[PDB]
Amino acid sequence: NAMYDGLSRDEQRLLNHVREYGEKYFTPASISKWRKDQGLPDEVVKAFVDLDFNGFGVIHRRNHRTYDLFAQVLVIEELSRISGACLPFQNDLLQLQILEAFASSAQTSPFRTEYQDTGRLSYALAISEPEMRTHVTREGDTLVMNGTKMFVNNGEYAPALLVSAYDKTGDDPEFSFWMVPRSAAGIYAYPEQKIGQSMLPFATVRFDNVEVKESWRLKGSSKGFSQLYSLLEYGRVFTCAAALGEAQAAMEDAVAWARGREAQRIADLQQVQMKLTEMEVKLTNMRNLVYGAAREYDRGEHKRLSVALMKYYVPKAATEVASDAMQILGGRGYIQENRVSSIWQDCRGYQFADGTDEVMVVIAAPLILEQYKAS
Amino acid sequence: NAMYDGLSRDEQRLLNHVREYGEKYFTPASISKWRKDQGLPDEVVKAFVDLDFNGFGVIHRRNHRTYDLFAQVLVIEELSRISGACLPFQNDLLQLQILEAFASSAQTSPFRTEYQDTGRLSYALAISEPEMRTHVTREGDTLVMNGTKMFVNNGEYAPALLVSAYDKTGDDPEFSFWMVPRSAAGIYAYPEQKIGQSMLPFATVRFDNVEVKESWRLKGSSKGFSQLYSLLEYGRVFTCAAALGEAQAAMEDAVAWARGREAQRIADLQQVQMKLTEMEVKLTNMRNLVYGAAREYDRGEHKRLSVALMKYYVPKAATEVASDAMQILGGRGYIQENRVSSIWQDCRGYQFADGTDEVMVVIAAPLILEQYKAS
Amino acid sequence: NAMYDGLSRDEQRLLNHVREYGEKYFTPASISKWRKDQGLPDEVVKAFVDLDFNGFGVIHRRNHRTYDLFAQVLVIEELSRISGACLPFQNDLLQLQILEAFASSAQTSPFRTEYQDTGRLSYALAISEPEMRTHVTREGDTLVMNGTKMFVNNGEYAPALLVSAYDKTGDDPEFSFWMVPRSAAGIYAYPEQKIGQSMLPFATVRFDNVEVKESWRLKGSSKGFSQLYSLLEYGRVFTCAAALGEAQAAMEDAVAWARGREAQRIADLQQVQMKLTEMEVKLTNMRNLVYGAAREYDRGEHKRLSVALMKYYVPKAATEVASDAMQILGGRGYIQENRVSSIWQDCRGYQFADGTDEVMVVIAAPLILEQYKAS
Amino acid sequence: NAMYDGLSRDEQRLLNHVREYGEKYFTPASISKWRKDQGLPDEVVKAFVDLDFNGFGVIHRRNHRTYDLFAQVLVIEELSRISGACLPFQNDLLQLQILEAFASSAQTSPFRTEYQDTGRLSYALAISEPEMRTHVTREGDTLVMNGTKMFVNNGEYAPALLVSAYDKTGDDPEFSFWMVPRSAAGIYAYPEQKIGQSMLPFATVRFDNVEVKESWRLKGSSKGFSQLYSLLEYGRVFTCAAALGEAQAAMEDAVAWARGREAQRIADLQQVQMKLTEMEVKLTNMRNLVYGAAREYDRGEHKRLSVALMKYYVPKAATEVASDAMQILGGRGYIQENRVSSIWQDCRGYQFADGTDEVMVVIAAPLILEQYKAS
Repeated sequence: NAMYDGLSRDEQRLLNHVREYGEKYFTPASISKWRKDQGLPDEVVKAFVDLDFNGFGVIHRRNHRTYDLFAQVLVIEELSRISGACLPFQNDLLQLQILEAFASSAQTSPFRTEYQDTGRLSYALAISEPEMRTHVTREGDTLVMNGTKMFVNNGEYAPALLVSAYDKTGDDPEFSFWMVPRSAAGIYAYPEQKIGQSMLPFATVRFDNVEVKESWRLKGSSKGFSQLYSLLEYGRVFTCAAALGEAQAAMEDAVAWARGREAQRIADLQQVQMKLTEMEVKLTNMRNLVYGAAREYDRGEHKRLSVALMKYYVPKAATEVASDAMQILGGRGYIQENRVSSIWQDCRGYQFADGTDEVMVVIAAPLILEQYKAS
Repeated sequence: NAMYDGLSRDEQRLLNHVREYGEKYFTPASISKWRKDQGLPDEVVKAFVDLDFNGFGVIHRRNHRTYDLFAQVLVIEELSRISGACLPFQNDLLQLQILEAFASSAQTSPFRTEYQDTGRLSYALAISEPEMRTHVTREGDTLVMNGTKMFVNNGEYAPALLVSAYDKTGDDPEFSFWMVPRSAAGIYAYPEQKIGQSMLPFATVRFDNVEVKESWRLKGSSKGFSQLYSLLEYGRVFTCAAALGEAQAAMEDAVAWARGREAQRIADLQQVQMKLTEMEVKLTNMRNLVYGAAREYDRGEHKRLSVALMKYYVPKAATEVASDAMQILGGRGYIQENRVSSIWQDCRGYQFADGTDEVMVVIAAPLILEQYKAS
Repeated sequence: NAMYDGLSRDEQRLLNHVREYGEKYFTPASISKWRKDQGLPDEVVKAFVDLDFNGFGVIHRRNHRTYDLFAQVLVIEELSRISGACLPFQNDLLQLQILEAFASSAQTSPFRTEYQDTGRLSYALAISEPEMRTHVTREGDTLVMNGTKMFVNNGEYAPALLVSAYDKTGDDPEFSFWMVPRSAAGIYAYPEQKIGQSMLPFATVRFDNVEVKESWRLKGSSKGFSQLYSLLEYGRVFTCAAALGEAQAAMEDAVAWARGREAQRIADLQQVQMKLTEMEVKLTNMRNLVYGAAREYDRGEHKRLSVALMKYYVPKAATEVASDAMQILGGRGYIQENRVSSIWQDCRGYQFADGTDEVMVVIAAPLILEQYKAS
Repeated sequence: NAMYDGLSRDEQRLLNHVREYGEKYFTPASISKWRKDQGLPDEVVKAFVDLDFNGFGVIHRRNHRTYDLFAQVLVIEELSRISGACLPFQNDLLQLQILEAFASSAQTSPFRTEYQDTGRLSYALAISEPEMRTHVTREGDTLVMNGTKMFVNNGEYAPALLVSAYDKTGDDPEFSFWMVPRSAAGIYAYPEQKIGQSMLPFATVRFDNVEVKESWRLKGSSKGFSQLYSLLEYGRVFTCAAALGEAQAAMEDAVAWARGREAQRIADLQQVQMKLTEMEVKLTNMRNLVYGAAREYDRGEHKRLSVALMKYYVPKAATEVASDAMQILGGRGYIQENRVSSIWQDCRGYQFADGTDEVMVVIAAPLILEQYKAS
């Protein structure tokens, strides 16, 4: 049990602020167009970073150490709920966090400032590889980068690429980040159209002998895959909060259809009653896992296993809820116009984002063994 | 068990003929374009009705009484397998059959001839209603039709609409079919874009006081909903054969990826091994249900329950196979380019076509009671 | 997320006290014998009510109004975990609570005192009917009871039966409770041996014209089905806490087998890894639902829907975990000796106790509609 | 589709003969007692081998080469259906077949004769090992056997043990079978009580330096694990036919309860209607897989994959049907008296017998790869 009652006043006010923003901009007509444009207007994105977050650290580190993850989760779940869509916000929050972790204050200052002044980021994160094999090597007097990055959000048009690479230019192979201008010769972007999550266009980006300057390398407090890997767990919480939100939007449509429509009403049908309770059980479980993992961080008691179990369960559960919602709306609602069919497609995509189910099993099983040995 | 071995030589030759046709036309490049055009070229459709069906009654009644349903199923399953797509063929076969049942030979002769000469039908079937309330009534010296038909395949552009209606023009409400020219005033078509099955574009069609002539009414051997309802069961067999075929195509891609790719090979992974066996079990079951229901008809021993159990199981099973195939292909393959993601969308649509799962439960449970009382 | 860290110190000490008691008495050898005797020894039951509950209201109302339900849940989950069995404790707690609700202090005082002095209750609750039709009627100068009660825990040997009945002895049919001595003529008990939950033997009890005295009727603050129905929701929380505990015991055996045994170790098997994570996800969800529903009560913010969703999910989830544990232990462990096979049987029984899944759907769907209208 | 219509007259007559035998002996009262005695009376077992099998090779090789497997399947499915129990017959049929394969005619003649004259076998098959490590070695002038066999049907009391072992007495480790008298010193049997399948009592048998004579070694046409492994696939078909039969018995009780009882009738309940159709779909699939695998053998076109897919699907499906039947019968029927709860327990056991689900995945995945490469 974790619903409105049970949040603090401060947390509830945050929701109020986010809900007033979402309702204002995320109309069905607006969202339909923005899905088509694969992106949000300057005004909408700027209004998001201008939001009154009620003192929570949502786009800044309130406590000067970490963000407030539960707060971030409430923001993402609510915007995903109102919009019924995959929004760019969670991807910005993670990219911001990752940049801060690996680069000096002087290096990140320009980018943070741009984000606060426009609500957009001038760089795109490029980490995943097809199968890590992206290298930087010295030829003579030059540093040259070779590799291929996959699933690069906004890879096609981003002004710059924040690229993870093995640096080999040292005497006798280490983890490294490079902020590479998209204008450097040898960078090729190949847009990948996915069946869902239209507003988060990705690309495959190939680096073919790209000259990189030393000043481009991130010189930060954090180092190594270890640090990156921790940061990507936040990405899983974000993704699950989005899945929960969208799933919740599908459930609202199902319920509204069920009471409204008649076939006496469709909601007095045993089949529909069970589907409804089945869906509310899944939503309850999703929310409990997402909120629990998030509140652990904020206590300073994060466990890897919580995040792994959450990621294993929620996107698949979200997809099943959205699918059940389609079944309740009947033949219409397999129509592209209906947001439930977009939601269903979005949620299916969450089963690939930020590590698959199969990867969560590999991460979780030793932690489970460890947990039962330890008790 | 029902695979190649186990078919007669005649049945196997039929497959050979269909497979040679499919391979010839249904290239990935061709299918991609035809998905985009929402329809097949004249040459391809004409080549289908020109096919050597090895003496089976596929587009004609070989035995002069019925079509050869198992043969039709092999044709539809194979074309769906090769194409990885929802093809128009099964919808033509049913529309042809339904026309013959309800109209005189003189009435159907022009339409059959056009189909044999071009591979296309000049009419579209309009039966489903939103919730039957489509009426024909007399005003004075005129017959006037009012109603709304839903999910009308090619409703938007078809030259004529074969419409099911309550005729009230008799003295003291009966089932009736009307072949209405699309040019009759008061006909409004509203295209419905679905998330899958692009080549089978549907429309909502409203009839607003449309003047219908007496010569348009179908005067046939068959009469009443009873007859129509029987015919629509064939439509369920067709739809399930399509689901099986497409599902089978998804499985082939999964297997080819699994052996080819490596992550040593991806097919030596316990997770993938189980998914594979799980998928082959579902395909085995689907095929057994579809082939069994079809062979029952051809024996003259059709049972309603067979068709209901088949329709309950297969589209959902097909969707799960296609989804498992996506999961095996990984992140790519949630990409629109990959046919597995279209297949997944197609198969989800089969859960609405020709009666839902929930409708099959309502049909099947009394037949089950009857079956266990009877033994 | 709700595990040891996250409980207060007070809650943790309670667990320590309960765990020291459980470990002391509930040995495999002891439990095996007690399963066989279908009951616990006087010493064990007395030690339970003598337990230091760390000031929580577990067998008494600390706050003078209600019990402390979350505390009760921790007690029941832990004893079920250590024992791997269905224990009588939760059934006593509910029977105690129900007695207090419907009877005067003078009426309940003897029974409470006996329970505190011996750890046993001298009465058995008789409410469920086969399908409410148990009546009390006046003949002449007598009051006569007729009806049949089902699933009466310890119905066969309990000294007295607390019976729910329609009283018709008033002038112009109302809810009523009667504390009937088992020695009253016309009471017939029929023991029902179940496949699981051996220590909670039930009976069908028929009342055939039993003379009941007026002094036997419960004269309490609480009245009507409404009040009874609320009390039975506590019974659902108790039952789910037991299911969670037993399921948790099955998981521990699975994990211990997996690491210990080898087939290199059985836990490095992809199949086992996934089963393990799947099980830990279900346990996480169960615990979240049970703890959440319990903490709601203690806040004074109980919602019927929480208890309905919990009861819908947990016993079936518990059965699946226990079954997965059996599959991991292999062929042995379908052996009666192995506690995992008893646990599996116990948990299957929880799907009938305190209202079925199907009854939870009927309860939950209107509350869900209400919840989404209200927001 | 594979039901009564669809069998030949000969096959149908066989069923009639088996059904008349089953109905005659397998009364609920008789079965209840025989479950308690863990075995069938001499009269019942003798009547089985005296059955008129209508010329099929059920306990003999009609064609002089193989048994008639489909016929055997009909016999086992029908007896399991009528009895609602796990019967010894299928275990005898396999043991008979295995003996014939590995031993000379002179060696098997006494055992076949005893079986035909009494309906019982004087030996018990001992093959499975805990983890193959059972050896025969020479000490000086003696041959000595050491090993431990698991899950030995009737291991505790069988007059003789047919034991699989590595023979090392040759100069420079080979597969071998030994018919060992239970009276040989050093044989220890440990009865294992399982939660289901009472009539098929198993034991762990330890061989501690047992002197074996050379005349005890089976000298047969068939040799090696390869041959044994093929024979054990028949055991999987038998086990699945038993699972199907018992599952079918559970379904009949569910249906009879549903129409008979009322809660207007319980069968007009949407929840029950769906459970019913879900169950009949699973039974349809089970029967199709079992009958298909069996008919393949009889055609001489056995594929390993058919048997693997069948074994993967059917016992788990059978358990789900039996469980759904329990849920429909309600609270009673978790009672030991009700045969549905025994059936449920039996079917759960089939998930371990003759190779687990997890073992079928390992067997099936390469055959699937092979199958899709081959086409």
